[PDB]
Amino acid sequence: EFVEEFNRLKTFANFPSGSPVSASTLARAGFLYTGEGDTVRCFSCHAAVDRWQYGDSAVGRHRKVSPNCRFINGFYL
Amino acid sequence: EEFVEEFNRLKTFANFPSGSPVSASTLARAGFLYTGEGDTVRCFSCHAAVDRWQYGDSAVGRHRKVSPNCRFINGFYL
Ligand SMILES: O=C(Nc1cccc(C(=O)Nc2ccc(S(=O)(=O)O)c3cc(S(=O)(=O)O)cc(S(=O)(=O)O)c23)c1)Nc1cccc(C(=O)Nc2ccc(S(=O)(=O)O)c3cc(S(=O)(=O)O)cc(S(=O)(=O)O)c23)c1
Ligand SMILES: [Zn+2]
Ligand SMILES: [Zn+2]
Repeated sequence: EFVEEFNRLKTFANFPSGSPVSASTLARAGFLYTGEGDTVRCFSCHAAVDRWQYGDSAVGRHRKVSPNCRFINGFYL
Repeated sequence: EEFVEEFNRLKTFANFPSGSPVSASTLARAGFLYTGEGDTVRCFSCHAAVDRWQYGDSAVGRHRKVSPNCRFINGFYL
């Protein structure tokens, strides 16, 4: 369902174009856009991450908050 | 586990940045433990990791945003 990158990238309507991390990178890192600020939420682990700066790795920050996430550990590949 | 008591979460805040916009007691009261890196904290219940704290932040408000279904935040611990 949200296993498809493309469907996750559909949730990034109205995501801020100002953000230093693109919607594309985020969706590839397993995230959906919450529709509030730059807060994104993983479709698998349901954990969220916010406050993106220049140079963040979306995958890195995702591993940091949920090192045991199925997405991040390659369950869906 | 043992981190249900606020005082036990407060004990994990050794070496927390003195300059933090949000104090250790505010964070421990919001359910958080200090991971020992930067200003990164982690809820004992829902495992949400939060960092980059700024003036204006509510520790509980940010907690709820990242994990609206967190057991701790919804009073599951009496
Ligand atoms: O836990 C969560 N998430 C979580 C938790 C609580 C609430 C919410 C929440 O708010 N949910 C929702 C919000 C919004 C929406 S939405 O707005 O609707 O879109 C939701 C929609 C739906 S729906 O399905 O689409 O309807 C469903 C949910 S929901 O999640 O179902 O409710 C939603 C989310 N994820 C997770 C998953 C997998 C692995 C890990 C992981 O890595 N854990 C760990 C990390 C680090 C450490 S560390 O301390 O060692 O570093 C860990 C230590 C230990 S320890 O050694 O045992 O102490 C144990 C773990 S453990 O967890 O691995 O056991 C650790 C974490
Ligand atoms: Zn995840
Ligand atoms: Zn929590």
